[PDB]
Amino acid sequence: SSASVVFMRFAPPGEETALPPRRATPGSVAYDLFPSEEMDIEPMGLAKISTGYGIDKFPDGCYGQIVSRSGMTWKNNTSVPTGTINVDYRGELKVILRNHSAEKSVPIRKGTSIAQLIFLRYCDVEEEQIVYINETTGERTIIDSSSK
Amino acid sequence: SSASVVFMRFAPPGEETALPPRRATPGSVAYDLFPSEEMDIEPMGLAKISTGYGIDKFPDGCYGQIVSRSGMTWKNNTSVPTGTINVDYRGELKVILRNHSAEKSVPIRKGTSIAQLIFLRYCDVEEEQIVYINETTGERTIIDSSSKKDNKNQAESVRGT
Amino acid sequence: DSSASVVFMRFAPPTALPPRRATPGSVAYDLFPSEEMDIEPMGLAKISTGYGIDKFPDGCYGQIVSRSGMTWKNNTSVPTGTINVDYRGELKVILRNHSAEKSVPIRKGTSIAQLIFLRYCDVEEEQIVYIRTIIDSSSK
Ligand SMILES: O=c1ccn([C@H]2C[C@H](O)[C@@H](COP(=O)(O)OP(=O)(O)OP(=O)(O)O)O2)c(=O)[nH]1
Ligand SMILES: O=c1ccn([C@H]2C[C@H](O)[C@@H](COP(=O)(O)OP(=O)(O)OP(=O)(O)O)O2)c(=O)[nH]1
Ligand SMILES: O=c1ccn([C@H]2C[C@H](O)[C@@H](COP(=O)(O)OP(=O)(O)OP(=O)(O)O)O2)c(=O)[nH]1
Ligand SMILES: [Mg+2]
Ligand SMILES: [Mg+2]
Ligand SMILES: [Mg+2]
Repeated sequence: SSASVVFMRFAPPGEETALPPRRATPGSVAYDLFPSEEMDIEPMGLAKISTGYGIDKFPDGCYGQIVSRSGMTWKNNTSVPTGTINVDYRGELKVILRNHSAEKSVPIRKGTSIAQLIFLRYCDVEEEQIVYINETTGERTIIDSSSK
Repeated sequence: SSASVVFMRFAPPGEETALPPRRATPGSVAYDLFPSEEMDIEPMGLAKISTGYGIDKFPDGCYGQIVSRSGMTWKNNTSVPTGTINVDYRGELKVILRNHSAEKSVPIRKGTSIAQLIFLRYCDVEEEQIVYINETTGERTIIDSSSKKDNKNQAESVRGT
Repeated sequence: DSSASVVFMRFAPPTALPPRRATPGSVAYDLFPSEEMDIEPMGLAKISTGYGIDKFPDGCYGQIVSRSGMTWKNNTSVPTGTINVDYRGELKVILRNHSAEKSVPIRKGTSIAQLIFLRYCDVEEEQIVYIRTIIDSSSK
């Protein structure tokens, strides 16, 4: 399971839903995410968009980070201001998309990806300590310690 | 001690400070960060908020990236527009939080977390080259090459301006 | 071997200062502009850096992120920055000005963003399931 992922589709197999997460090319590092439903994000608006899928299984030692796509950012003057997917998350992935235009609305459409998902390697910390370091003497005082 | 972290609290053990960085659940990838000071971020404002802690020791091969939390982003219409913590940083972690509301202020309160810190794996590059590639012929020219210093040579340091 | 090595490609013949880490503990390469401009209030700029990535370190891709100073001092953000490992073009920094009144001066001597080589998983096996019914399965 070092390089495998399992996405969970929230809609029943007979029902119409979002296009599945897909990497555009063999060198694409992220899966393009698509909306389940259409909308127009008003100027200066912030939208929480359902993608139709969750992550059932993550690659070993990775989590999912939703980041913006260059096209959506540049062409539509947007950003994706958050996107950290915890490895115990059993829900549907939502894309949070901000419109930075004071005048133009952002069209959200079924066939156009709105953001992309990267499987980043992170450290799942096993031992943590909080210390106070005395700047004059160099003395270290352990405040708290915890083992996961 | 490859999957271990040490946070340094800047306030002496007898003084009131921020709640320590803490992961909310066993599957939470990031440590929730708390403020050591209170304020109200004006509409369209940007704040640099002290957390009360630094990182004394990072997990092997990782650095710290401060990123936004979904709740703070969505409920308070904010973003965390920067957050790269270098592995030689000995200072206090500060959260840079932007308010995107044109009308409402964002309340920053002790005990309410404002961002989260992830220990991401990165490549500490040891060898680098700069090349020029001719688009018509395909010929390559090496412009520069550098190997990251590894305490082989020492020299007296000289003051700047 | 190529586990901790990078090759940058300069587009100008033997226009911008090269990507450079400020200190031994700096995790990212500061990127510099190959052109000057003033980003109008609430503007969004796509700034050329003068360099591409010819070779990435093994198992890494390039992520362009904001620098703290540029963000705080100039009220900016870097709202996108994912560099695919098959990208043969010049790196562009997308920089947003969040000020309603002040412009952001972009000048060749000042770094505008920074590039981190992050470790990621290049997925080899993927499945779509309905919760279990396998909907689709694909091997890269
Ligand atoms: O763009 C995003 C970000 C997060 N999430 C989901 C998955 C993630 O595991 C969960 C919580 O994210 P985070 O830890 O950033 O938010 P929080 O404010 O701590 O959430 P809560 O206290 O509701 O858990 O929300 C999304 O679907 N989309
Ligand atoms: O959200 C953030 C980002 C950075 N930092 C600290 C730790 C980091 O190591 C240092 C420098 O960050 P960066 O390299 O992004 O900033 P810079 O503009 O290059 O800073 P400087 O030249 O002042 O070091 O600032 C924070 O506390 N919070
Ligand atoms: O800040 C950025 C982001 C991206 N890129 C380049 C390199 C990257 O490989 C390419 C595509 O980025 P992304 O996949 O985010 O954008 P897209 O809208 O999906 O474009 P494409 O259709 O090429 O994948 O654009 C930049 O130069 N600067
Ligand atoms: Mg793409
Ligand atoms: Mg959380
Ligand atoms: Mg720096």
